[PDB]
Parts: sequence; structure tokens; C-alpha cells
Amino acid sequence: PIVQNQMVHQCISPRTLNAWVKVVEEKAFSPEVIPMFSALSCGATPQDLNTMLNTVGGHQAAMQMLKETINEEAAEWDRLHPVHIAPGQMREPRGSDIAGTTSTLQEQIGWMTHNPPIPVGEIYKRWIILGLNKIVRMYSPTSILDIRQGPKEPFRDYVDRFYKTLRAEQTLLVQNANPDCKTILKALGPGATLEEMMTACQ
Amino acid sequence: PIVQNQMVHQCISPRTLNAWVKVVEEKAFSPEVIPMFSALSCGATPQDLNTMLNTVGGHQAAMQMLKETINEEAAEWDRLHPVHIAPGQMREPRGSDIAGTTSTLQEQIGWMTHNPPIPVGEIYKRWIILGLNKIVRMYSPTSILDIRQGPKEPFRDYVDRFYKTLRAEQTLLVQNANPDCKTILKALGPGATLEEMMTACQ
Amino acid sequence: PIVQNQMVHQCISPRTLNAWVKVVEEKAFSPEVIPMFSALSCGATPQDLNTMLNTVGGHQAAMQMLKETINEEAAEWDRLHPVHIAPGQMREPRGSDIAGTTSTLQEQIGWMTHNPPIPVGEIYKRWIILGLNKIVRMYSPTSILDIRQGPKEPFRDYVDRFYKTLRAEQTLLVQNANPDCKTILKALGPGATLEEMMTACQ
Amino acid sequence: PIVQNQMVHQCISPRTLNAWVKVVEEKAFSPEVIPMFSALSCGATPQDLNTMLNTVGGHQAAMQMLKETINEEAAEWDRLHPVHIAPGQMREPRGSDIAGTTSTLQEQIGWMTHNPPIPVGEIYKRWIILGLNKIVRMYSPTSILDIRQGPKEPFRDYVDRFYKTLRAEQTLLVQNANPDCKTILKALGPGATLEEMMTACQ
Amino acid sequence: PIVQNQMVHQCISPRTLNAWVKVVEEKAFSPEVIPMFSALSCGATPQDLNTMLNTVGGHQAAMQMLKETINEEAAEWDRLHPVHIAPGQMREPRGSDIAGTTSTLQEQIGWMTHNPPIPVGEIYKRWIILGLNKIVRMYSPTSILDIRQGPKEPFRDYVDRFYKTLRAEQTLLVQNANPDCKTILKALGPGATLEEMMTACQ
Amino acid sequence: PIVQNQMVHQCISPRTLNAWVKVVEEKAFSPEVIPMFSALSCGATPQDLNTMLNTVGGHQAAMQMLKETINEEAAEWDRLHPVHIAPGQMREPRGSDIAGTTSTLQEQIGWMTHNPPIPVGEIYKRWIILGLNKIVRMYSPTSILDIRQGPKEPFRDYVDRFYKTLRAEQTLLVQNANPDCKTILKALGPGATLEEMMTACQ
Ligand SMILES: Nc1ncnc2c1ncn2[C@H]1C[C@H](O)[C@@H](COP(=O)(O)OP(=O)(O)OP(=O)(O)O)O1
Repeated sequence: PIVQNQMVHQCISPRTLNAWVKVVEEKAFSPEVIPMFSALSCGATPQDLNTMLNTVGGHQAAMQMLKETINEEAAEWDRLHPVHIAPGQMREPRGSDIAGTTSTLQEQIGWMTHNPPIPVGEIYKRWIILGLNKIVRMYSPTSILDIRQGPKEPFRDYVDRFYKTLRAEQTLLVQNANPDCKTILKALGPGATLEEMMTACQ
Repeated sequence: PIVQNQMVHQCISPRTLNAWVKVVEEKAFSPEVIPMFSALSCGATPQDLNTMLNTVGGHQAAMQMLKETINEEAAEWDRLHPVHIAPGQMREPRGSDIAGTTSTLQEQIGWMTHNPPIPVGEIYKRWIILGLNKIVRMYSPTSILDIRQGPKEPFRDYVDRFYKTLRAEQTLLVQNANPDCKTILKALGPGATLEEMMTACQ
Repeated sequence: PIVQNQMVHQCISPRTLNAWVKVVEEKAFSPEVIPMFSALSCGATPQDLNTMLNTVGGHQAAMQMLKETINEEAAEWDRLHPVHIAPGQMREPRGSDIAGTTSTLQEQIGWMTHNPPIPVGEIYKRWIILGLNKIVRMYSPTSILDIRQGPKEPFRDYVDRFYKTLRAEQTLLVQNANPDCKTILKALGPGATLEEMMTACQ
Repeated sequence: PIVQNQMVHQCISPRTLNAWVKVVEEKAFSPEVIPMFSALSCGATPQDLNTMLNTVGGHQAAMQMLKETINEEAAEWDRLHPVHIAPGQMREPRGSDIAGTTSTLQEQIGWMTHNPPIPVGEIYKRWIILGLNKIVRMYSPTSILDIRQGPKEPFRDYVDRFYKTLRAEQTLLVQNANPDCKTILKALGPGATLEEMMTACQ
Repeated sequence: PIVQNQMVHQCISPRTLNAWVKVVEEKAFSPEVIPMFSALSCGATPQDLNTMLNTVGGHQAAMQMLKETINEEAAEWDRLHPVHIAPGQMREPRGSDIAGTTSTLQEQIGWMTHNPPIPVGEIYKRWIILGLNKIVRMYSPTSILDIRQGPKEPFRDYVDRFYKTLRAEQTLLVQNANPDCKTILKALGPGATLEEMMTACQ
Repeated sequence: PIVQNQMVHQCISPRTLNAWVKVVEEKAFSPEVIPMFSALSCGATPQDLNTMLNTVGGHQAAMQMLKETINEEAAEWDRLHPVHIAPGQMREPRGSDIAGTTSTLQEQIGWMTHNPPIPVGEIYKRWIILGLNKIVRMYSPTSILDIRQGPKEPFRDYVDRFYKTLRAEQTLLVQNANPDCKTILKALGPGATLEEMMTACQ
């Protein structure tokens, strides 16, 4: 990554490398993996971002879909930012330079520490997160329409499943509740908070 | 977080990220989780606070209730602190800026390191802890009225359950004691310390 | 804590937070927990000391007894050190300020880094350790009078139990020994060291 | 490694040493091991690279093949860069000096921190990765021709196996699909993205 | 401990605290525990040394014997170095000051960082190691006279037991060997190295 | 160890101490332990090297053989470098000073940080590694002559055993192969690389 000592390059740590590998192994593409990726890739160069992605052993269907999203975003960058070099001067980054495939670590450091900075690490992380959100959505197992409260299921456990599913996918909470809780929630009226609904069906 | 090197931004560590995720997995919303959250979020930016909250996989009913509390506190901030920009100058933070949803990391750093400082991280942590305390209270399984000493239960074990329940929820200690210990505690008289009561029923 | 970089504030580490939580989980209030608490709270502010105490999930009977001891010591501080402010000047700490309940982190830093320093962290740790020693003594399961050597118990194992019990509670070593070892220890005479007694009954 | 404090030598950490040993033990020569090697050897001297390779206990067939690749690349370096010393001056590195077998740590530091730098660590890592890719390819168990979707296998699981195999080895995705999914994928037409194909056979 | 930043005090780390506690739990008073103690207490103040000793939960017979040795060495220090204060000046350390029982942390820092330094940490560690060696010797289970090679025991395994026992306790190697190996070792003659003896009976 | 802050002494870390102890416990004297020792002892003083060796609990036959090698190398040093002191000046190191038995830590620091430096840590590590290689060779269980490919053993698994044994001990690869693979390898002709031989018998 690039961090303050002045902004300088540091090697990606074994702790960071191990943390990302283990979260993907344990959680796959559950929605909470994306905030973890963003946090573990704080200050990351494009090289560091590729390192994190390439160290993942499984899920190569997802990793191939991520490449497609990256190539789509890279092509859109080139359309908006065409490139035209002067000896010892900074070249303009194309899409593949931002993605780390045609740029060196020194060029990436040169862009990220410039004044004003050309934040190639943050631009590329945005493309990666965009691709990761699409993977989270596709690998979401259930529709919100099929999350309904069981006859003896606690309302809290049902609401956990409801908003877990909604997070992966992205009135109905009351409609999908069981007969006993639904009748209570209808009686509360409009403008009921989640807290009040959960207290009522407790 | 923001820490002294002069006050500068540092990346949230894998250790901090992992610690928060594991305590929530192991303890859910037991009352002791809130002091752990506050300690792990020492010097945290609003971005860091969102990172910690968003990395939690389960408990999405609770996380949705937390958003409602955050929105309520954000709306109250806007009522008390209305916003009105001058090129290259610091804008006034609204509720959603304090919550990290409409503010950038650089703006958050700008507020937190200003002289005098506008501590958006500490203001937002206060809102989060307020919301977390409400969740702790709702998820408390038992009323203090139902914590009574068993016939053969040690007084120490009963007092542990009593103040555990009282912590989650928030004369009666003697009333809820068993016949044998109650008679001893009545004989001690007024002004008895917990130490003296526990020694007496040992 | 407060440490040398000049004396500056540092965030309590996840390692320290985790270490204290796990020792209490594994050892409860065995006497060796108190030296571990003191070491883990090296340079601790009153806020840090409260953090460590409040992160403990179980043992709320003990934690309530600790509050009583803290309030007793705080009341004794106020009797000896009554408080009387001048703009931008340091106020005098009362008992509740030393205990971290009515003081801010900045005030605690202000006292601890003053010249001369008002060491509120060390004063409060003294009160906490005083309260923790009382808890260790009450939770000690056995009297030293009931620690006697078994017919086939090795003398070393008996001496381990003897001084383990004595540590928790706080001639008799010979009296509580078994017939065979007692006869040997009587024959050694006065002024026998523990080493010599243990070698004799080996 | 060599890192910024000015560029200075640091000892390879126990964490780095342990991380490399464990990944090889757990993953053998799965393709994702090579990006992990490159990341863990960030800033590595030739001595550090040899340390990492020599600490591997098993897989001595692979380690011997790696030596052959290293010797081939070293011989090609000597053909392109023949060596010709002046007291207290920097000598030109031959292939075996880049590989760390005939050079000292001080000479390696001298080359890597020169202005302009002769990056012997990065040149040698390139040779090692070249040799490691050949080992990954040989130890790949299955041809892409033999990765075909099962009658009841989910398309996602089949695509995972397909691109896992393709990564180790390096129209057909549709041909190797099962009758039901193949018919759907043919109906999509040309220019179908992986996302669209995976959604169609879901 | 006291370390270079100029020599300054640092808090004993949770890693050091945990390491010492676990080695004592796992190894008891096997001889290799003493070099581990010395290494973990590198730069330690008398307070740090007491912390390490006091954090040990079991083995209170041994810890009491250690106190006796410490008191003996402290009494011998007072005989050789009698003490006689001038405002704001450094007092002379007595035995109990070196042992950390009657000295403060600031006085210990004052002695250890003086020019010339009065190394109270190293003097006390010497006394502790002296006491720990006596405990290792007493808790050694077997005499070297009873370490004899079995009929089918490999010579290497026998030599391991022989020098393990000799280390705990502190021609005979040949005498205690089995008939077959003894005859071979007699035939080698005088001046045989351990390597040669072990190769011969392999 | 001695490291750059200027070259200064640092305490050996608990991580380094633990790493060396565990590798010896897990791997004994497999050849890969020697590169791990060298890496973990980077910048080590003679005191640090003794610490690492003395913290090993088992294998006292091997540790005694290591002392013999150390004494042999120390005696050879004294023959080549005889010693002859001037107040406040650096004395010449004898063999036992390099081995850390008759030298203090300050003298070791004095030699290692001199200009020009007398690298007593690196000289002693060389002697230790020499002794460790002899132990690896003696504890090697099998001769390379007895490593032959099984009737149904994969060639890769056989080559792994072959070069594993060769590493511990230090045309035949083809001779020791099974009838089917041997016939294939003979047909390849002279100048066949290991890669080509392994591909042929796959
Ligand atoms: N082979 C394995 N099987 C099961 N669990 C494992 C394995 N390897 C590692 N783990 C898990 C269990 C342990 O709790 C944890 C070990 O990491 P740990 O030593 O606690 O980190 P650490 O505290 O040394 O890191 P730091 O360097 O930050 O102190 O990882």
C-alpha cells in the first residue's frame, strides 16, 4: 500500500494477505465480504488489489466475471480519457494501467503520490467493488418473496433472514409475517418503526 | 483511525477488523460488547465506524434498527445545526456527513484534525452506542423479576445471574433469594454491603 | 494508555483487550489474575481501566463488589482532597474523576502528563487492585486448615496446594503433613528451609 | 528484504517465513500459490528468496526442477551480460550472483540500493516465478477437455471447475456443458457474457 | 523493560506476558525453561521480573523456594553493600530494592539508566536464575545412574535420555549402554567423540 | 539481535523464540530446519544464538554433538588467531568469546558494531550450521541406494522421496525407477532434463 511515514510505498503485510484469503474461504460472497475487502485494501496500489484477487484459490467463475466487469469499466475509462512521451515525465493512465496489467509499480506510485494525485488505486477498487456486488447478487440463494415467518419461528429470527436476504439481493415485512404476528402488526397502524414492530411480536 | 505520529490518518488494522467480527460472532449483543466496540473504535473516523458495522454478517434485524436510531440522531443534528461554498474551505457537517454516508474520508479527516476540531467520529460513535444499547435491552432474554435463587443454587451464582440480567435490562436481591438465605439477609439489617450479604449466605 | 513517543496518548490495543478478557475467562479470580491485570494496564488512563473492567462478560457479582470498593475509596479521596473555574486551567480531580465516571479523556491526559503529574491512572488502579484482592479472598474455596497431605500424596503436590491456598486466603506445614513425612520433618529440627523440608520428604 | 526507513536492509520476519511454509503445506502448487509467493517476497534480496525456497520441506522434485530453470535463466543472463576489480567498487553481477549462490548479502544490498539500481532481487524473482509456473502446469491433474458438466451439477460449480483447470493448465464452456444447459446457451446467441450465461443456466 | 528508542522504559508486552505463562504451563521446570525466562526478561526491570514470576498460577512450592533464594541473595547483598537523603538525588539500592519489593519503578529506572548504570534488573535476574536452577535440580525425576540403554532401544534415544537427565541433574555413557553397543564402544578405544560412538552403535 | 534503527542491539522477540522452538518440535533435524535457523537468527549475537540452542528441550544427544563441533571450530580459531589490556579498549575475541561462553553481551556488541566490524555472530552461526549439517546427515534414516520406485508408485512421488533423501544425505534416478518408467527414460537418451523425465513417466 501507500501510507504516511510523506506518502511512501509499503509491502502488503502477511496479516492482510492471510485475512483476505481466510474471509473468502469462510464467507464466500456473502455481502459483508465487500466492506472487509475495501478495509483490507486501504491505501492499496493496483498491484496490491491484483495480489488480493489473485491469491484467492477457489471461485474462478466469480473471478472470471470480475475480469469482465473490470474490462468493461476499463473500456469506459478509455472512451472518456484518451491517451496521447516526454523523457522523465508522467504518462497518462489508460484503463489497463489502472487495472495494473500494463503499468509498473513505480508508475502506480508515481500517479498515486503526484500533486495533484491521480488515485489509480481508488479508481480500480471502485471497479472491483462494482464487480463484487454483481457476484454477491447472483450468488444470493433466495428471493425476498420467499422469506416468510414460520408458525413457531421467533419474529427476530424471521427479521434477521428478511434483511439478510434483502442485503444480498439489493409493507412486505408485515405481509410475509405469520398470521399471529401479522394481526398484531396491522393493529399498530402506519409509521411503525422496526423496534416497535419487533417489540410488539416479541 | 486518526492517531498521533501531529494527528494523521492510519488504515484500520486487520487485528481490529478481526477482533470486532469475532466478538459479535461469539457474544452477539451481550452488554460487554458495547465497551469492546468503543475501545476497538478508538480514534475511528465515520468511515471506520461504518466499516466495523458493515463487516458484521449476521444480526441484520439489529443492524436495521441501528440505522433507524442513526437516522433519528442525524435528523436531530440537522434541526440544531442547519447548513448554509467558498473555494478550498471546510463545509459544515450535516447528520449524514457525520454518519459517513454523504461525506468523504478527506472531509472527515478535515473536520477531525481542525483547530478547533469538529469531532465527527466521536459524535457518530455516540449515536451508534445509543442504538447498540437499545438492541442490548430488547435482546435481553429475562426480566429481573424472574431471577430468583434456586433451593440448592449457591448465592454467588444467583447474584451473578441477578446483576448480569440487570446490566442487560438497564431490596429485590433479598426478596428474590431463597428462604434460607433470605432469613440470614433480613437478620443483617439495613446498610448491608454486597460483600457482607455474600459472606453471610456463603 | 499514556506512553513515550514526550508522553502521549495511545489507543488500547486489541491484543491487550483480548488478553484481559481471556485470562478472566480462563482463570476467573485466581490470585495470579491480579498481577496480570496490573501488567496489562501499564500506563492506563482511568478510561482504559474502565474499558478493561467493563469488557468482562461474566462475574457481575464481583464487578458490583468492585464498584462498592471503588466508591468507598473515592469517598475517602474526597474527604482528604476537597475541590473548590479559571478559563483554560486544570481543575482538581475528585474521586469520581479518578474513577473515570465524571472526567473526560482529555482531562485524564491533562492530569497524567502535568508537571508535576497527578497520576489518576495509578491512583485508580490501586483502588481496583484493592477491590480485586477482596474478591480473590472471598472466592478462595478452602481454608489453609483443611489443606492436609494425603497418605500417598507426594509432599511436593501437597506443598503446591498449601501455598496456592495461602496465596488466595492472604509450623502449620509440618502439622498438616502426613504421619510419615511429619516424623521426618520433626527430626530436621528448627530453622529448616522449605528446600530442606522438601528434599527430606522426597 | 530492502525497505524504506532511505532504503535499508531488514531481517525477513518470522510471520513471512511461517506464512510461506504454511501456504506450500496447505496448497502445494495450486496456481494461487504464485501470487502469494510474489507478495510475501516483496522487497526480497536473492538471499531472502533462497531462504523462502530452502525452508520448504517437501516437494523436492519440484525444487530440483526449479533449480534447472534458475540455471537456464542464469546461463542466458551470462550470454547477454558478460563480466570483466577496482578496489572498493561495485562488481557486475553474473547469473549465479543474481541467484544468490556466489554473491554475499552486502553485494546484493550494494546492487539493489545503487543509483541507478541493479535490481537483482526482482530479476531473480522473475526466474523463480517462471520456474514455479512450469511446476504448476505439470502438477495440474486434469485437461480442460475432461472438465464437463454433470447431469445434476449446478452450472456455477461446473464453471468453477472449468476456470480452475484453465488457470492451472495456462466455445468450449458451452460444448462441455450438459444437454439442458447447452440448449439454453445456444439460444442466447453470440456475444454472451459469462454473467448472462450463468444467469441463463441458473 | 528498558530499551533504546536513548534508554527509555516500555510496558511489558502481552506477547511476552503470555509466552512466559504458557511455557511454564507446558514445560513446568524442565531445564530449557530457564534460557526462555532469561530471553523473555531481556531488559527487564525488577518490577517486570516480579510481574513474570507473580503471573504464574501453579507451582507455589517452587515460587516459595524462589523467595527463600531471593531473600538469601538479598541478605548477602546488604552485607557487602551497606546503605547510609540528599534532596533530588539517587539513593543506594539495598537487597529488597533490587528484588523490587521496597523500590518504585522510577527508582529502578533511575538506577538502570544512570551513568554509570547500577543494573538492578540484571542483578535480580541472576538471583532468580540461581533459584530457578535449584528448582530444576530438585524436580529432576531420575538419577543419571538409572539411565541405562534398553535391549531394543536405539542408541540415539538412549543418549537423548542420558543428556536430558544430565542437564536436569547438573565413561558412564558406555557403562550404562546395553551389552551389544557396549562391546562396540569398548572396541573404539580412548578419545572417541560422541559422533563416532553414535555412528558405531547405529 | 543487532539491527539498524545506526546499528543498535534489540531484544530477541517472543515470536522468534517461539518460531525456533516449534520448528524443532515439528521437524526435528529435517534438512529444511537449517535455513529456518539461519533466517530466524538474522543479525543474532552469540548470546542470541546460545539462547535459541538452549531453549530446545529435546534432542540433547544432538545438542551435545553440536557442542563438540563448536569446541573443534573454537580450537581452530585459537590456532589461527592467538590473543595477547589497554584501559577502555576492545580485546581480541578467542573461540570461546565467539561462542558466547566467556564474552559478555557488551563485548559482543562492541565487536559486531566496530569499524571495521569483527562479526562474531556470523562466525559463530557458521560453526553452528556446520554442526547442524552433521546432525542432519547422521539422523537421515535411509540411503539413496534404497530409494527405488514402487510398481504402482507415481514417478513424481518417487522423485520427491529420491531428492528428499539426497538432501538429507548430502543416472541413479533412472536405475532406481521401476521397469515401465525405466524403459521410457532409457528411450529419451542423454541430456534429458528432470522436467522431460517427469513428463515422460507421467
Ligand atoms: N492448522 C490450523 N488449524 C486450525 N486453526 C488454525 C491453524 N492454523 C492457524 N489457525 C488459527 C487458530 C489460531 O487461533 C490462529 C493462530 O494465530 P495467532 O498465533 O493467534 O496470531 P498471532 O497473535 O500470533 O498474530 P500476531 O502476530 O498479530 O500476534 O489461527
